[PDB]
Amino acid sequence: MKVILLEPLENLGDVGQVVDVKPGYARNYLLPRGLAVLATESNLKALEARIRAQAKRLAERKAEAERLKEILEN
RNA sequence: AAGGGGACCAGCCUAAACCGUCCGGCUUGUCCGGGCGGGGUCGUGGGGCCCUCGGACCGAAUCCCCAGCCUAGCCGAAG
Ligand SMILES: [Mg+2]
Ligand SMILES: [Mg+2]
Ligand SMILES: [Mg+2]
Ligand SMILES: [Mg+2]
Ligand SMILES: [Mg+2]
Ligand SMILES: [Mg+2]
Ligand SMILES: [Mg+2]
Ligand SMILES: [Mg+2]
Ligand SMILES: [Mg+2]
Ligand SMILES: [Mg+2]
Ligand SMILES: [Mg+2]
Ligand SMILES: [Mg+2]
Repeated sequence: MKVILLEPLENLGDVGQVVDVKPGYARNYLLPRGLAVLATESNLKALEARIRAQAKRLAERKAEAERLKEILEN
């Protein structure tokens, strides 16, 4: 069963990663303990859209910095 | 059971795509979710979106009025 990890998990996976676990593990351990969420379409969208926003918010620095770098060094 | 002969006769509304709006969630957005509104309803497949050409007749199973009918009655030939 596919779930999205809200935490890095020892020898399981990394935060934001989509891993495959047994239904029981997810429902009776991972989910209730806030350690993961079901890889449903609705938050696979949410997962992706946050990856996208972060990549955008990163690029805005590397671009804004580089613009600052243009001023300096000259 | 099909088919044939008859009785009756009538076909519609949604869900989803896409759009709008409100509400709240938090993990801040081009986000997810819940309302509601628009859109859409089909098998010669249909619908959405994007271009591109073209801008009155139908009509309820709802509502209103009316006739007609029911719930009392009345006239009615000639020893
Ligand atoms: Mg028959
Ligand atoms: Mg017949
Ligand atoms: Mg008859
Ligand atoms: Mg017919
Ligand atoms: Mg809000
Ligand atoms: Mg939703
Ligand atoms: Mg929405
Ligand atoms: Mg909505
Ligand atoms: Mg088509
Ligand atoms: Mg109707
Ligand atoms: Mg009499
Ligand atoms: Mg008499």
